[PDB]
This record gives sequence, structure tokens and C-alpha cells, in this order.
Amino acid sequence: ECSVDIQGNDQMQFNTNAITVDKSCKQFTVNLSHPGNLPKNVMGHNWVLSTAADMQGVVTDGMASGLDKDYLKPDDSRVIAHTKLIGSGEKDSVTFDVSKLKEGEQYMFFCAAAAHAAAMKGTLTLK
Ligand SMILES: [Cu+2]
Repeated sequence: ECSVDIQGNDQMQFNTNAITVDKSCKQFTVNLSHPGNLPKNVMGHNWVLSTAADMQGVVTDGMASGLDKDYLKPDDSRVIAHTKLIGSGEKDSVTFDVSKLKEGEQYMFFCAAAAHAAAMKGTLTLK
């Protein structure tokens, strides 16, 4: 299996803080869903992948871009993979090539929604 299921909920939480990608997968899929009640503008989430090196920069410029851009600088080359921003009752999936991921590199996933990254983040690692 070359996928993971992850939820972002109304208490500003992902349901994992460490994802592992089997390094023999050609592609890997992240299936994000929102089990809450709150509207997208107040507790909307996305799942965003970057290097540890780029995480805060992505989060900072993302907050500048704001809700109307899904809290991501458009065409940000630092974002390896991301889902759409989703609100209550919604789900989005993103697939990327495992060849984008390098050995000897540190990757972090996080929600880019304003202020959410502090709580909503973890590591992604090939194994
Ligand atoms: Cu969020």
C-alpha cells in the first residue's frame, strides 16, 4: 500500500504526526478529509509537503496569500505536493511521484491555514 489516510478536524489537529512512504512505491497518495462542522474560512485545512528547510517560508508566504489562494503562494516551487483547502464535509486527495523525495533530506507536512501549522504538522520519511 502506497497511501495514507489523514483527517484534520475542528480542534485544529491532524490525526498523525509521522508519515512513512515505502521507498519502493512509484507514486504515493495522501487522502485528506474533514470530519468537523466548521466552515472552510474558520477551520479549513490542507495537507502540504515541503522540506524542513522550506516549511516556515511556505507557511509565512501562504498566510500573506490568504484564504482566497488556499493559504499558499501560487506556483510555489518549494511545495512538493499539496491538497486543496477543505472545510467541513469535504475531502481531497493528492498523489505525487516518490522520485521527488530524496534520501538524506528532511520533509515535513503541515496545514498552511493561518496559524494552523503550529499544531498541525509532522514528518514525512522514506523507508
Ligand atoms: Cu488547518
